[PDB]
Amino acid sequence: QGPSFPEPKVVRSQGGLLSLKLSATPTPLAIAGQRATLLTYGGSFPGPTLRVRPRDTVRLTLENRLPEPTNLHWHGLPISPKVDDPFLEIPPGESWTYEFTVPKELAGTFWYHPHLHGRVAPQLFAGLLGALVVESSLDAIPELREAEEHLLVLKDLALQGGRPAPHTPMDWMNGKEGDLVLVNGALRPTLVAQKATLRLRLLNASNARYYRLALQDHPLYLIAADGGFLEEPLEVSELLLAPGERAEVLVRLRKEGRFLLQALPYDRGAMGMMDMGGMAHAMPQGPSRPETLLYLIAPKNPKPLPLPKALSPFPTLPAPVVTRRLVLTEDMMAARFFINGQVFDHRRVDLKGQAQTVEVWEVENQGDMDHPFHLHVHPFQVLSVGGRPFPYRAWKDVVNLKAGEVARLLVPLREKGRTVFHCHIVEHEDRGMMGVLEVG
Ligand SMILES: [Cu+2]
Ligand SMILES: [Cu+2]
Repeated sequence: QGPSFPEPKVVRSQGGLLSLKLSATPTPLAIAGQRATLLTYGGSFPGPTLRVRPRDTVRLTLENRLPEPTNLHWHGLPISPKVDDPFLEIPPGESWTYEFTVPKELAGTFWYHPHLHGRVAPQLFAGLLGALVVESSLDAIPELREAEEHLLVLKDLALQGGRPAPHTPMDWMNGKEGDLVLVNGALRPTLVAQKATLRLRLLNASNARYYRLALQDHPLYLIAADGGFLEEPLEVSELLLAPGERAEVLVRLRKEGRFLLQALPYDRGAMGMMDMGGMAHAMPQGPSRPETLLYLIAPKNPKPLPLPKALSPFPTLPAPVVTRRLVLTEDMMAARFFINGQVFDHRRVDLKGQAQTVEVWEVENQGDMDHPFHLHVHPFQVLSVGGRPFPYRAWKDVVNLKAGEVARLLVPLREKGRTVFHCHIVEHEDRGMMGVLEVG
C-alpha cells in the first residue's frame, strides 16, 4: 500500500519455526526492461528474505533443480559447520534439509548463497542469493520501532543473450563486475519515504564490486555491522561495503527533496589490459565510475526521530590463547591466489584450534588488490587495521584489507568441526584463496 518499492518477499517464522522448501532453479524474469533467465532461489531475484527471531528453528529444504551440483552457505550465522557444511555437495535433482536453531543473542542481517568450491562465482553471479534477518528486542525501542525499514540488496549483473554473462579470463583475475548495478534486482528504483527516519539494511551480494555509499546531503548513522549491533550509533559521511559485508544505518531526512544514493568512485586495485599507455592512468583499471543506486524522496515536512542513545553493549572477550598469521598473496597473470603460499585443498587442514578459546588472527594482504577476508562459523572482532584502531565494536564476519594492510582479529572459537576461511571476491576463492580451519 501507498508507494511501492521493489524488495524481496519475506518469509517469517511462526510459533518458533521457519519451515520452507526452496528450489534452486533456472528462471525467466523481467530485469531492467528485459527478459533474462537467471538461477534463482524460490523463483525470484533476489531470493526470499527469511525473517526469524532468536531461538527459532530453521528447517530449510534446498531442492536442487540446477544442471550442476550446489550447496548453501549461511553467511555470518554462528551455527554448526555440520549444518553450514562448506564441503557438502547436493547433486542435480536431489534435496537437502538444513536444520538449526538461531542463537539467543544474535541480531542483524545475514544472507545465504552457494558455496560449492569451483562453482561459487558463476552460481552467485547468476542470481543465487537471499537475505536472512534476525529480529532483536532492540527493534522495539521507539527510536527504531518508528523508523521506516527496508532491505537493500546490492548486486550487479551483466547479461549476454538473455542469460548471465560468462566469466572471461580477466574476471577470474579481477572478480566479475557487471554493467547493471541493481538494488533488489531493480535498476535505480525510487523510494518514496513515508517516515522521516529510515532504517536501511544494506547487503553487498556482488561477486566483486565495492560500494562506497553516500547519500546526497545526508550522513548515515551506522547502528549495525555484519554480525550485530554497534554499541551506539556512529555518524559517517560515507560507508564502504565490500563484497559479503552488511550494515544497518539510520537515515534522518531533514528537508523535503529527491536525494541520490550513490556508489562513489572506489579503486580496489583491479588490473586492466594491453600495455600501451600515455599518461592518465595506464593498466591499473583505476577508480570505478560513480553509480546512482536509488532515488530517495523525503516525506513532506519531515521531522526525524532522535537517535537511540545506546544500542547493544559488546561483550568483553577473554585473553587470546594463540596468535596466527595468514598472508594473502596473488599471481595475477595465472589468476591464482594463495594463503601462506598454498592454494585450497579440501583434503588439507591448515589450522587446528580449540573450542572455547579466543585466538588473535593477523591477516596480511601482501597483494596489490583489496581482498575481503571471510571466516565461516566464527564471528570475530576487528581490533585494528594497519596498526590503527577499528572505529567501532561489533561482530564482523568479513573484513576488507587494502594492499599491504594487516588486520588483527579477535576470533572466539565456538562450534567444533571443520570449516573454511576465504576471500569474498568469490572468483579468488574459486581460484585458490581459501583454507581449512578445524576446531576441536
Ligand atoms: Cu558469503
Ligand atoms: Cu581476493
